[PDB]
Amino acid sequence: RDRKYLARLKLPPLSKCEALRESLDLGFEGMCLEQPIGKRLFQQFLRTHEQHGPALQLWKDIEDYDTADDALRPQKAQALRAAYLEPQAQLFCSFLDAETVARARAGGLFQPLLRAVLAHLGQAPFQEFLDSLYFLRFLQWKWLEAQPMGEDWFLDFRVLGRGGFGEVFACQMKATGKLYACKKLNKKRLKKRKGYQGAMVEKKILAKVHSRFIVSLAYAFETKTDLCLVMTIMNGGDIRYHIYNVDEDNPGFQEPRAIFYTAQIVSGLEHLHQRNIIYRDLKPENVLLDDDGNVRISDLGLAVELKAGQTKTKGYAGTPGFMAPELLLGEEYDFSVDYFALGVTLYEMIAARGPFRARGEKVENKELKQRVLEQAVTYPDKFSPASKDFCEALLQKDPEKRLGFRDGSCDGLRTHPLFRDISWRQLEAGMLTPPFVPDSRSTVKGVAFEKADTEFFQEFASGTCPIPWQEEMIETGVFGDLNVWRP
Amino acid sequence: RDRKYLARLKLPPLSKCEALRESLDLGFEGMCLEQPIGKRLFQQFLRTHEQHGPALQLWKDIEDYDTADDALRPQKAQALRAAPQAQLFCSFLDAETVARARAGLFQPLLRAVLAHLGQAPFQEFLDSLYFLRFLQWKWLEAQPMGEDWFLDFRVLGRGGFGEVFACQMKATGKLYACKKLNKKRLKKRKGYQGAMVEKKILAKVHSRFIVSLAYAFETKTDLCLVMTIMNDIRYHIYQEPRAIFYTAQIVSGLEHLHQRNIIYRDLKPENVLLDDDGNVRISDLGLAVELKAGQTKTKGYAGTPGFMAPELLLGEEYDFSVDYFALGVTLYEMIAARGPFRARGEENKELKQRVPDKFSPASKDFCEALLQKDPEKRLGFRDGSCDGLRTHPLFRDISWRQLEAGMLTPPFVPDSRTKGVAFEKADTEFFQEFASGTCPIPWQEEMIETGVFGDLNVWRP
Ligand SMILES: Nc1ncnc2c1ncn2[C@@H]1O[C@H](COP(=O)(O)OP(=O)(O)O)[C@@H](O)[C@H]1O
Ligand SMILES: Nc1ncnc2c1ncn2[C@@H]1O[C@H](COP(=O)(O)OP(=O)(O)O)[C@@H](O)[C@H]1O
Ligand SMILES: [Br-]
Ligand SMILES: [Br-]
Ligand SMILES: [Br-]
Ligand SMILES: [Br-]
Ligand SMILES: [Br-]
Ligand SMILES: [Mg+2]
Ligand SMILES: [Mg+2]
Ligand SMILES: [Mg+2]
Ligand SMILES: [Mg+2]
Repeated sequence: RDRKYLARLKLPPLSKCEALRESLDLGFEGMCLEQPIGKRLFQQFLRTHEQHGPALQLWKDIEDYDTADDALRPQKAQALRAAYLEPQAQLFCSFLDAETVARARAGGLFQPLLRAVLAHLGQAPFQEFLDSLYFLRFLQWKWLEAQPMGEDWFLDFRVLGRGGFGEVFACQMKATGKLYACKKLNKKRLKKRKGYQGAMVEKKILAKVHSRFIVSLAYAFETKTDLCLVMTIMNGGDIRYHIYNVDEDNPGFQEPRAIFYTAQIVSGLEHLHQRNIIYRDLKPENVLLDDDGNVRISDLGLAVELKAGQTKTKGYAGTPGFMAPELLLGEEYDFSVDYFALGVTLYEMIAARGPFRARGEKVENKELKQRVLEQAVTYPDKFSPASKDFCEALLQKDPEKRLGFRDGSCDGLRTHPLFRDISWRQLEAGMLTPPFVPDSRSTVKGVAFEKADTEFFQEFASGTCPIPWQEEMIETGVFGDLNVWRP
Repeated sequence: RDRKYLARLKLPPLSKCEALRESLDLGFEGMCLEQPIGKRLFQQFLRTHEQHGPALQLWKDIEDYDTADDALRPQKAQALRAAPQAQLFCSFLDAETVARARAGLFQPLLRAVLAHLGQAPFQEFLDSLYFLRFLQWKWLEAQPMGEDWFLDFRVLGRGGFGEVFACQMKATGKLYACKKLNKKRLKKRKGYQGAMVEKKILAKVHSRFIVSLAYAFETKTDLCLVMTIMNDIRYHIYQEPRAIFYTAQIVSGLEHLHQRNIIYRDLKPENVLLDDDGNVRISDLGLAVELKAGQTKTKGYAGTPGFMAPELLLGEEYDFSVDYFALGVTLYEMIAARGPFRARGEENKELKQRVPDKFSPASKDFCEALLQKDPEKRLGFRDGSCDGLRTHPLFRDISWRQLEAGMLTPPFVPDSRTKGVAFEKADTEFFQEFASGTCPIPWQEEMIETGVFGDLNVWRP
């Protein structure tokens, strides 16, 4: 917490909030439920006013119930049925409508109630909250957020890795002291290699999606030399390395780890596939690992957001030996190309070598294509009968008979027997402990800048992003330090 | 704290404060310095912002210094002088005034601390959540709190037009005196002009030696006044340090009245009440008179027999000097258990003509000063103060500073185990203009006192 940069984070007077009150889109779903500080302040309100008292505590205890470890769950539910649902009880929710109330005296979830309760809280109490000091403080924070936080605010302190157009650094947000990854894209070297359309898609995606299994874009700015991206740091390296450079002699992961890492990659893929995006570049080496032992997918630079009401899209692009046959041919394909790759990853994780390819036989794109479009998958004796069946499903060629995304979900994939020792609820939660925690050991000249480029660079350098900023603020405990009334 | 009436005390939404923002007069001197919750919220702001950090603590430690017991005082001052290039050094202080502190009273430093705080930091504060909360409170205050909110629980005494009750503010549970004036019995006895002057005065002045008007409303039968309860010097007669102490307060109360151009006119033991702590406050202002804007002296015959000064008894241009004369009669009657001019158990024209070894040489000389006839050679109010009275030798074992404060031990704590009338618009119109309602400062006190301000001024439990 560097004193000078920390002292910059200071709430503004109320007159500097006019503009936001209008300019801000924020209504309920976004403000009080989606945004960390908004949820915080909205609940601080609900807390301090007695009428909402029960609705808040019912709202909280449902959340706690959903992230409750299996062996507690049914106990907590009993206690919750008592505190908030029992007729003529102390914190009895009266606003709940008979039908919905008596429904929650049956069950293995409390999902109607969260809808029923937030439907309420968003209606009137939200309006009471809008006409309150808390709301005004909420703006105060939305302002502080909107202030400029560029390359000044980030101390680059280590090299996490080399990328295409520049080094990915590890860095600390000078003010709050939170460690981020800083992916730096050289301005000239982008232009020269005609990579705008990529670099941008990545910025647009990472900042658009928020999920624990994708890297999260926190900040995005330019320098006079590079376009930087600040994103959830991933010290743990990447799945490729952690096959071939952990126990070099005894290669690859054991089945529970391979499954667990797939589990997250699947959940991350789903999130992308629910928002009509094709990852297109799935492979171990772009599936990063955090300090805690969990994974997140990365390098969206060759992703593609399918268009508003678009079933499938064309385009040739990807990694050799990970590209699905229907793509390799060059036809109308959809999400099913990613799941194909997923299987190659789950194969290579366990086997320490690609499915179709041997180790040390690097070859032609037309040769490997034939090896994809026409070859049967051989599975060694390291596999279990569950894993073999899973991979086969993902590694088929025909996308109308390949396991993947169906009817808004992957639940058809999740039921597959391979996922026995898995609590999907907790996986999406964060509770589930990972099995393995890590511990690891100029240019040419020609392209000068024009007006037409810089307008992109600024449209790239969006700035600080709402939710991940608000997290950092609460995370680092600067929100506490600042959201104070009577010391 | 009656749950139903306590639950009425609830801060309003910010939309119900627009009106007050304009309708309220409140600027700095009044808001942040004079009003309890305003002072509170203004300080909470100063506290939560780092830049003002020192100025708030200097501002607090000066206050604490002024109310500091003699034997600590100079120690605290040294510590305060400590707290150039220092940790919480006030930089905004101007070199000249900065020196003063060393070259010794920190009265003019406070006057330059507040000069600052009221300038810019106040403007920062007006553009803050704390100011908005301040209005929230000013609104709750302005809501109607009539005869509903007061449980009458005992009779403190009988008055002219009705019984003075002891009562509790149902919501916060604070004990008040409830002086009830019967509407018909006022009118019939032509007492409006009086009853009103009293309401106007008690609510106008705020001092620890005068009763304080908290609320004032009407019922369908009476005009009520809620005021600082006082569970009287007359009864408590029928020693010199006590007589002096009681006078000391009565003088300080009289000064406050005399600095605001008012003559009490009805000074006598029996209307100088005593609180549970053992301190006194003057009372029954009904025959007072606020001298007019740029008015030296006023006429009028009114007062209590054997307490009225000669220059008044004649009927001439008189001023505050009539009160001080009475003061002396009170100090005489206190020590002697009998009036000065009059014996025990013995006409207005006779007493007018008329207008021991228990005394000390200091008391005798004080009384004689107050009990002289000629008001141009009588001890009293001079050039904006009574300091000429305060220096008189009778006030030896007296720390005036602490007397005004509240610190000084009272030399005696009491015992805690002791038809034919019709109304018109012209009347009702008065009764409403009498029934003003709840009063800013004393209300805001009650709220902090009873700790409902804490319970309500909450942010994150
Ligand atoms: N958020 C991150 N945390 C830790 N390391 C990262 C992060 N992002 C990238 N890296 C490292 O830097 C390398 C290059 O990043 P990448 O985005 O894959 O470059 P490119 O977009 O040119 O493919 C990766 O192989 C990885 O090891
Ligand atoms: N605040 C109080 N607390 C307790 N008793 C009081 C209080 N105020 C007045 N009393 C008692 O009630 C009596 C009537 O009030 P007072 O002002 O004397 O009536 P009037 O206005 O007719 O002179 C007083 O003499 C005193 O004994
Ligand atoms: Br509020
Ligand atoms: Br580190
Ligand atoms: Br392969
Ligand atoms: Br504020
Ligand atoms: Br607080
Ligand atoms: Mg890469
Ligand atoms: Mg890339
Ligand atoms: Mg009386
Ligand atoms: Mg009277």
